[PDB]
Amino acid sequence: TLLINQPQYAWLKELGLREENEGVYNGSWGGRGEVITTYCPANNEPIARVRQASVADYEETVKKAREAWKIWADIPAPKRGEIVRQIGDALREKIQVLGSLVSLEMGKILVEGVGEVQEYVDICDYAVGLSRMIGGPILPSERSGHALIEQWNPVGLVGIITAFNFPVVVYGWNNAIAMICGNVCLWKGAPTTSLISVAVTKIIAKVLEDNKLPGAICSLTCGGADIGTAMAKDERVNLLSFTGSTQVGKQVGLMVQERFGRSLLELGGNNAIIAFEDADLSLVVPSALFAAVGTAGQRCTTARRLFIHESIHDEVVNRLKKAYAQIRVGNPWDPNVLYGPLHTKQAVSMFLGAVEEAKKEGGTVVYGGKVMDRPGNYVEPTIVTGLGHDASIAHTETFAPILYVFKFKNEEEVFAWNNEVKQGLSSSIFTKDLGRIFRWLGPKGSDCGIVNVNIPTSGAEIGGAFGGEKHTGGGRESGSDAWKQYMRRSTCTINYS
Amino acid sequence: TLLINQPQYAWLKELGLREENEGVYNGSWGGRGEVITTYCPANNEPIARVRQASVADYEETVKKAREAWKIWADIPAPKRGEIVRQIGDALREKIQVLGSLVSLEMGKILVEGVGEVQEYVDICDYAVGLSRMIGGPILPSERSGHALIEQWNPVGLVGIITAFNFPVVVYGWNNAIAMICGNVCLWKGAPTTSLISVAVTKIIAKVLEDNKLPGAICSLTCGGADIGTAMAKDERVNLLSFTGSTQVGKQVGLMVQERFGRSLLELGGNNAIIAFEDADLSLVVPSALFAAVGTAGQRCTTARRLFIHESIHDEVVNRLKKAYAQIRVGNPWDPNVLYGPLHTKQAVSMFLGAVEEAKKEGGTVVYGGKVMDRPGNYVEPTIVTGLGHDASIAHTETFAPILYVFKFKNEEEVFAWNNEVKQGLSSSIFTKDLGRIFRWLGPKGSDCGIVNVNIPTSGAEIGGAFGGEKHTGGGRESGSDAWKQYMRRSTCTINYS
Amino acid sequence: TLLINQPQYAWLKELGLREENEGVYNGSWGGRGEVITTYCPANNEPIARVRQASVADYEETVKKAREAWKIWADIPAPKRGEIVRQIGDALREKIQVLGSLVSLEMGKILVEGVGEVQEYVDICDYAVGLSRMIGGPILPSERSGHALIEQWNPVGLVGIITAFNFPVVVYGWNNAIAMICGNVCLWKGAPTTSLISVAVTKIIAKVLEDNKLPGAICSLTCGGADIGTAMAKDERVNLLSFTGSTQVGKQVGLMVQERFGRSLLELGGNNAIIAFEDADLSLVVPSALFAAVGTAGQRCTTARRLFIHESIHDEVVNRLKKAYAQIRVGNPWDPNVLYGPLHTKQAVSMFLGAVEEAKKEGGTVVYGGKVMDRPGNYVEPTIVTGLGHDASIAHTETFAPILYVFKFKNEEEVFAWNNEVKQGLSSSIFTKDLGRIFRWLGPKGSDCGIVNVNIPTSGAEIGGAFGGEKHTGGGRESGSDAWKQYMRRSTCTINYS
Amino acid sequence: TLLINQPQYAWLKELGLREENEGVYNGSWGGRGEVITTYCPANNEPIARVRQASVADYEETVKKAREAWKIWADIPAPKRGEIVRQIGDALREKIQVLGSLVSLEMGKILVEGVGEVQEYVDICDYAVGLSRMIGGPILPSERSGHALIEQWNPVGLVGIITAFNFPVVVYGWNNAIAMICGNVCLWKGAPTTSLISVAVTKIIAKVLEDNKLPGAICSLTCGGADIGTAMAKDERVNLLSFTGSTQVGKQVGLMVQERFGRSLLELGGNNAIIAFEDADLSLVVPSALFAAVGTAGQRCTTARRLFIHESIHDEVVNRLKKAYAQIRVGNPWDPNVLYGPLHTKQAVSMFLGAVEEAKKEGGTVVYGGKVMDRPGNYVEPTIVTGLGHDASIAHTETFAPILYVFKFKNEEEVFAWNNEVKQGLSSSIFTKDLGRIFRWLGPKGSDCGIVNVNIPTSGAEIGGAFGGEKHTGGGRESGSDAWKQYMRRSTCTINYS
Ligand SMILES: NC(=O)c1ccc[n+]([C@@H]2O[C@H](COP(=O)([O-])OP(=O)(O)OC[C@H]3O[C@@H](n4cnc5c(N)ncnc54)[C@H](O)[C@@H]3O)[C@@H](O)[C@H]2O)c1
Repeated sequence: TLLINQPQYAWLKELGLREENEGVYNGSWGGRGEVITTYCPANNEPIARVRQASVADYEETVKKAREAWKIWADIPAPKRGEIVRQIGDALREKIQVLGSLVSLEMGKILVEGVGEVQEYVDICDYAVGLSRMIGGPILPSERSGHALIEQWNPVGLVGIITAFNFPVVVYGWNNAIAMICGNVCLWKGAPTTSLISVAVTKIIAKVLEDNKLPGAICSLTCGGADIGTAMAKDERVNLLSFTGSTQVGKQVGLMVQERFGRSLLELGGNNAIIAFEDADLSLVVPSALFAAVGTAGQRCTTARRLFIHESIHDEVVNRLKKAYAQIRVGNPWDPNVLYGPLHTKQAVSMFLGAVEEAKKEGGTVVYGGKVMDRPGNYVEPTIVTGLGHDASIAHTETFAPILYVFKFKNEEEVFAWNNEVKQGLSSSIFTKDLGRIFRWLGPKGSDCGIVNVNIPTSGAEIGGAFGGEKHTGGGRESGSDAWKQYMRRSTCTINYS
Repeated sequence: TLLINQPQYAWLKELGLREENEGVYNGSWGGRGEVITTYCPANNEPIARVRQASVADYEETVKKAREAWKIWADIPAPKRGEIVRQIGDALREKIQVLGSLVSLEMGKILVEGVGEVQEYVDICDYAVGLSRMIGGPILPSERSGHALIEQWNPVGLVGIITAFNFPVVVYGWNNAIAMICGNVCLWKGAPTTSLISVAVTKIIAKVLEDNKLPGAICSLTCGGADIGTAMAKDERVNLLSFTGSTQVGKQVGLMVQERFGRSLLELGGNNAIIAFEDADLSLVVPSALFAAVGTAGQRCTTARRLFIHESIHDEVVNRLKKAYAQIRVGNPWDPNVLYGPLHTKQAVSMFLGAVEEAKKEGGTVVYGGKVMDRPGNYVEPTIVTGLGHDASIAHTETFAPILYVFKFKNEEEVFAWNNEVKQGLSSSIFTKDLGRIFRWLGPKGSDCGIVNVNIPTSGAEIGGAFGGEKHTGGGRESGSDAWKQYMRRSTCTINYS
Repeated sequence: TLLINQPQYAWLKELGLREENEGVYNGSWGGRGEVITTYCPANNEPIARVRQASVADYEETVKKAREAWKIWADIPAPKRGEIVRQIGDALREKIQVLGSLVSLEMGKILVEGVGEVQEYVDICDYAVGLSRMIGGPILPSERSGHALIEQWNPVGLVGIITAFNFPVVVYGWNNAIAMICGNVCLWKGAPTTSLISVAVTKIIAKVLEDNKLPGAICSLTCGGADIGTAMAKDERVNLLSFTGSTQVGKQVGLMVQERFGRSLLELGGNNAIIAFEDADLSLVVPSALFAAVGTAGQRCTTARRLFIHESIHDEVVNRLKKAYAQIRVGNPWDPNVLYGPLHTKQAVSMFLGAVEEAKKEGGTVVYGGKVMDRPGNYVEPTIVTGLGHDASIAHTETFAPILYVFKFKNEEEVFAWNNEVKQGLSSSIFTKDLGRIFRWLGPKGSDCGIVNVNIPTSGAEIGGAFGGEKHTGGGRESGSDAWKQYMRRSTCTINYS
Repeated sequence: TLLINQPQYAWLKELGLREENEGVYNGSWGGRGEVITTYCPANNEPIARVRQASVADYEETVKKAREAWKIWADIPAPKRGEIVRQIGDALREKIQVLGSLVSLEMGKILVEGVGEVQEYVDICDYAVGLSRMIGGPILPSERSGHALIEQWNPVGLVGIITAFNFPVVVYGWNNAIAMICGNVCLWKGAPTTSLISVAVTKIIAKVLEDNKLPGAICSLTCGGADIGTAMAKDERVNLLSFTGSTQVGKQVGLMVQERFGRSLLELGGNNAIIAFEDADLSLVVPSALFAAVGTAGQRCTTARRLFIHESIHDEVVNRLKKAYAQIRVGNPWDPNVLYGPLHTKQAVSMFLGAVEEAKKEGGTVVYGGKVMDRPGNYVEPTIVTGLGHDASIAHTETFAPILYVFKFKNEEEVFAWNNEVKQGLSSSIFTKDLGRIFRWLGPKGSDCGIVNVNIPTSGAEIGGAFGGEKHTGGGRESGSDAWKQYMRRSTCTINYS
């Protein structure tokens, strides 16, 4: 009854997956911890099994990663970029089947599963050039006969903990950047996307082995909170990149700070869209729909609060309701499907509780609010009106497709309301007003790390640094000078007189 | 009795100091907390009194600073730079008497007291140009009809906690950079340099008020651990820059992380000089003497470990012994005095404690080791041979002029020994070997934030970022792109189609 | 009968000016060339005399500057910045009399003459910080054991030729940046502003002399076409910064290219303002007025073409005609005066010639067009309608207050009409359309070096690079990385293995 | 009789070459000009024929490229990078045969022909990442309610004239960077490498066609000085990149300056290696041989002057003699060979004449100096000792493998001797002395664009900017911010208040 044993799913074997797969890689494949089965969220069928990491697997892997660092750190950065280039090519050759696996194990629709692999490919190609660019300025010393140089060196071992909802590209951003910066990596992915983690690691392992490099440069220890906690407490993990819930990330941040390590935290969001009276409503409505219900509301940048000018509130809500009723629901790998299941049954339960709480706090469900009666974890995408902007349920991140809608009148109050929550990830305003747009970007505007105009809260590109502020944790991934978080700066003065 | 009442110290009134001074400034001067008297370490006599902040003083000050931020953040950065330029000129007009105060209340010699004020003046003049430069790239979006912009905005209120040993310039680095970046500032200095804090704040307050700006832009709340703990726990303090001991800084870092705030930590040092067999000994001997005995060994960057190759160990120790005997001792504020008192009677006792522990662990005092028979807190600068490099007292940071001396044979082991301590602030090698120098600067070299060649561990310049790694806390101040720590990055996409 | 011998002009002596002045400075003062008298354009009265450079004067000065370079280039950049900071302060002390001199000898109103000196002060204060910043990256080499470093060094002697209309700040921009970059300078100002050149040089020489530096670091050789032609052919002049007409600038550019020198060319402008139908007309009209009529239309950035959407063409022209009639005319130094004289008698003849050609080519003069019947070189600011956008006089840069007004219908045509002239200095559109503004900034938009929105074609700030494209010459001054034009880049690889 | 018609050279057909080839590409292939036959310099046998561009072909092509630009400049830069990425891949697929063609038609050995194609592949992969990074800063305005933005836009059409000795990578450098910067390209290669130019253009044309882009984005017009002069005078060519002789480059620069165009000049070199008394001779000897004899002494960066300290002069010369003797001669496309022919018969006359002038000048041929007695253009690599550094034949660039050896004693004189020639391309010292190295990199050191330490004058990597000073022309290609030469800067002020 395992999906991998059905001919309909024989393509899983093109990723080198079988019934039971080793979930530890450090040059060798292993796994002496508990064997986990992962399940397809569209039908609750089991796919295949992964042998997770014991404590002894973890300990051996960290040691092998740190020995491998001695070799890797001596490789010139541009030659490390060539390795990353070859990783991108190897992902390229498996983009369709790996994208299908993302749809199957995680449950986002196919164009997004494939899109996620493509973005990993693209960050690899970007990192190739960046590997010839990382560094600091040589500055003029104020003293005769002295040179003044800013040097950047790898931090060493970069632990990477990733979440279920982007099970390929978050790791990929961290991996590609950490690698060209001279670090080795230890990945612990979400347990419910273990096959995805294993499949990606197989692809990278083959590149490293073909180049006669130690496999531990990109190590894998599949596991749950125990492995993640060990990494947070582990002084040999020089940088811990964590993507997950604010609640867990706060504890990881504390554990890393207690040992004077470095952390990079990419936590929850409670992202607002604001539609002013002059907004192009044929941009607002489809943008709100996609930002709120894309990936069944399970992006960290998912729109969860919609503020509408009172003059257009009713019209936007009515047009949003009609658009919701037209959303094509089905298996995430099927053509024309735009909306798949929630990732787990626990997520369905949390969705139901939020909807209940929203009614108890005085909200009105104007669309959805129910669990769909069908196989898998499907819930109706939901719209709630009538709550105050400071309703407790609206200040909570519920990782489900629920959109809280609010009226406003003036710019100043609704900029404050965007900013009042604890999260600080993404934000967008819809307006044509030149002044309002620059005030939004300015010091009295949005306090988030992603600040958008006439486009949804999701959809960032790799060219810029990605991450948020306040309880979103402050880390940055991908573009701009985000690479500096993966290295250590030294200020070096050479007296040559 | 109080030195400020004696005729020979009448120059203190040029700084606006009186017998009892208000230690809270927020646009108004006050202080309803505990009155503290600061003492002169050269003669153990009381100088004058400061009324410190009560809890209600702190609360009112924070609220006034955040109201002032609404005005200050709307001033264009180049116009903020103009205020910082005038702060620089106002320090210029007081440099001699302010430096004399640093020498009097803190105990460092006059050229370093004046030097501290000069460096605050220089960072102000630097910040003026920087104020027309801070910002991020406009990047090419992958999507037509979209702009992609990296914006930087002030974080808000920047709390600044400083230490006794650099009572002017540390605050000055943080103040000048935070100011041009659009932040307001709240200062809590060391209680034993309270007069210095008040005198500096008097100079800044006049500039602000003369420019019709609210004085809370640069607030002062003199106090000890309780005010410092309130700042680290206060959600209204968006960035806390802390300079101090590792033990206190670790608790400050954890408190700030608990609330998802930002911290900038500049902690202790255990700085090493390494002298290879090919070193120029006429550079080594004076550099080691200045780095070890300067400020009576009370710099963060003070050299406390001296590694000498076997072949030259005895000669260097002998030349250092002869050099130590030549130091001219006296009152620190007198020109041409080169060695002053330790900061407190406690520090004298801890000097004796460390010397005793060094002898217990097998070391030999080859010079000094005793208190000097004179008024004040004067001790002999001390040299200790024969310890093992991992001797417990050597891995400790003792804020005293004690130089632990070790032998070595090969490069690889002595690089490791540099790196084996918990601190990671400054480091220097003395060598002519081209390959050895770049290896020292490389991924297998010094793990410190300051990596120097043929000059001492101390005396860095503002053009570079100043700070350390590991238990030194990771923060950076002053130069390079250190301004980015005082601001929040946003990645901004404008769909204009 | 010279103004400098009249009591009401005794303030000229505060600049060190006498009845006859030396116009060569190379550490010593002199001048054996022809004596020139400069005249106040407000009354055609002679001010005072300046002895210009002979050929021997030029030869001696170039040789002393190149000797001074050997000292100057050895001075660390931040120390060079400290000199420039002192130049800034010395200008501050003389801002009122120096600005009055700009008004007296050149003819612009007092607020702009003072404002020109303030801008030189500001670029000095900017340069101070820049002097701790110039340099290039240290890059990761692809080869193990290699360092790859981009170095920047001074070019040597920077010759600076400047125009009459900005007789202070153009020199100041070049001087402050060239100086911090380790170059020595040689200035040949416009002959009709010789007294301004002497007075600026007196202020700088006293600073150099007070710092015990060779005065030839900032040398002066007053003269006309012969000295400037000599600098353009002089292989000893490593970079020639030329600010002036396109016709002369083209011959300078060729002479420099002939000898494989470097040139920085800041040439003519034919700047357009475009006002779209949705523009705030309460911004358009006063912006158009100040852009076309400011400095009697003698700025390189003066608006000489005004494109107005046909829907609003009549109303905008009517309001502009009414605003031109409310302009206060008088002596440039007198209060509330906004419009002064043209610079020379020839410029008045140029103005009348251009008006007749405009009417010959089918234009209608709807305001002004005549000389003013009063002493000095006063002409009426002039508005001409009815020319086709491609009239020859409309593509010519007449340095007089003439505004050619055109209608338009669509964005693509008017953008083309902006770009169709041979100049490419400044441009401005007035609109609220978010898409239009960013198309105006993009690859199908303005082709000029200064591309403005909702402010006139003038008023640039020092933080950006200032220059033009096409026949404007391509040079850049002041901000961004313009300093690179004053230095030479080297790509340096150190094999340390 | 044509090599392409002999079955042994059938592999030429894998590049799409035939007996007679079209030398014009603009989306279609043609050529109405004179038909040239190119010859293999290893045997002087004809390879194949190319129909060059008539004047009318040139006009048609320019008009098509400028129409293609309106499409290309609208494509977002990252998507332009994706095209360049695919160009790199398509070159990858043909690296062996294309490298073999470079050996056959130009005459360098196989590893360098392959390596030249590999370098083009590498610059493409670099440009992919760069295409997401180009741009300028958003700066803080001094005026409230204003944004200040630096914009970069393509210049339009980039004309590229290249030389025979690097017939692939020089074009590649200019093409990859011009393309991501939004320009279209028109290429005129050296007549004697017409087949290489056609073969490269076939590879790129396929990629443009497969992506449904106009092929005129990468236009080709094969021709001689007539076509090159037309490009130099054509106002439709916004940037002319010229690599070639100093004599021709000087005329090109003047023609472009005449029309206020942009030029990027990469001209001749007279590169020196300086070996100091402390140098590692195990490094000096093979580095001198490689730098002097690589590509038969036909690189712009070829070492042509070798200064040796008196102490080690004879030993280094004697060691070079033995090294030169191990140099293996043969057909350069055979993987055995280390030394191929000169490019032309005229080149051999140059070799002979120079060897004769050197002998008449008082130098001794201690090795080589004669024509090899075999088919092709083979000359013995040559070492000349005894001349004085200012001898006329040593200051002229002869494009043949002649190495002039000179003695010296002091650092100051020999730095001067390095800088005394007209060319300013590459330079190298061999030494272990720390101060001498940084002095060499400083304002009193080497005046060249490339300044190397303990490596040859040749073999730069793509990470840095490539180019020289003085009569080398001042252009820069490939790395750092050289991309700015392919774009136009605008400083943009937006008043949104
Ligand atoms: N890295 C640097 O830039 C730098 C510079 C100077 C000094 N230092 C280090 O500073 C130390 C100087 O000794 P010190 O006694 O002044 O340090 P300290 O930790 O005792 O006190 C420094 C500051 O922290 C305050 N403070 C004390 N307890 C606090 C608490 N619980 N919560 C918040 N604030 C508290 C103090 O009142 C004081 O202002 C040395 O260890 C030195 O190496 C580092």
